[PDB]
Amino acid sequence: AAVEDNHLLIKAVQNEDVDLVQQLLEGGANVNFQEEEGGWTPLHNAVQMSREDIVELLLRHGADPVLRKKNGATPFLLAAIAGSVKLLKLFLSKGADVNECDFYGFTAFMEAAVYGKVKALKFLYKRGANVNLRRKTKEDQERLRKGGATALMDAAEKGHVEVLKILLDEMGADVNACDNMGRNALIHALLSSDDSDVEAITHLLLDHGADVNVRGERGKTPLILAVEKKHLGLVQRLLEQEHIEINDTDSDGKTALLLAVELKLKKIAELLCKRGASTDCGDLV
Ligand SMILES: Nc1ncnc2c1ncn2[C@@H]1O[C@H](COP(=O)(O)O[C@@H]2[C@H](O)[C@@H](COP(=O)(O)O[C@@H]3[C@H](O)[C@@H](COP(=O)(O)O)O[C@H]3n3cnc4c(N)ncnc43)O[C@H]2n2cnc3c(N)ncnc32)[C@@H](O)[C@H]1O
Repeated sequence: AAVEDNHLLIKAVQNEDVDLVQQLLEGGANVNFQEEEGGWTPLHNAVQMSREDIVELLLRHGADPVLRKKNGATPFLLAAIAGSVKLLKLFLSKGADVNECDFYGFTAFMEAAVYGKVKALKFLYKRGANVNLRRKTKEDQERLRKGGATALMDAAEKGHVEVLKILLDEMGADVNACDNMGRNALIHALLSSDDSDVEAITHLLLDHGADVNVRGERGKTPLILAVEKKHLGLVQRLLEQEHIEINDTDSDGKTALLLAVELKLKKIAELLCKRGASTDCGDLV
């Protein structure tokens, strides 16, 4: 009976039924009940839905403002995902630390970057967020070379151009930080799954001196990734960089040129061939 009312409390929050939430709480429901799959509380749900009135109701009934769910996220971190400056401010007044993180290393600032929440990003910055923190994760994950990413890498990966610009021009983000795998923001940008913003992002990173001689998982370089995405403009800008190594091979033994030929990218292939050792570059495809 007690357990079903606790589940009803969570659903009432999710359905934004204030009167029912009040009734269940006054009836003795556990304001800090955690559901079994993810450890979510009433308060986590209220923050996720950006409902400041429900948040305040739960806090007045004794909700623990810093109680974490199973991934280690606090209400404060969920407020960053929601982009709610008012809730970020509230949890900072109740014991949150601006640089706190979940169990995979995500801070509020990183989450604002991931979710493109510019107002929250700016608020957090002015509250002392460390812009260049690298994700500290679980020992088992760190041993698999996971972890170490920054908010800039998240902005690059998710294609949030305005966030990226703010990070680089206003907040002192380090363009050439690398995660535990050796990937920088440039690699993460070229790995992204949305073809919408990759060109703009890559150009911005290169403007700020992003290092082109870096490797992702299976030996992939920025140049190889750009060839795989068939983007002539990006290959052109990458080749304008001074220290770029055109002859690097990925784990399959392929260079950018060999891949360009296989994908039948005539202009890219000729460009790459001309930069290399070969004398016969116009007739490859
Ligand atoms: N109201 C509710 N809303 C949502 N889910 C709910 C709700 N009520 C109950 N549930 C139940 O809870 C379960 C767990 O959901 P959770 O969000 O609490 O925990 C997720 C996962 O379990 C847990 C571990 O996931 P994973 O093993 O796939 O691990 C992901 C990745 O491999 C790892 C490291 O990332 P990286 O450093 O390599 O980039 O962190 C996770 N991750 C990726 N992006 C993240 C992000 N932006 N923020 C935080 N974590 C992120 O992380 C949460 N998570 C995953 N992707 C996320 C993302 N994009 N944004 C925010 N959180 C994310 C859910 O499965 C669900 O059944």
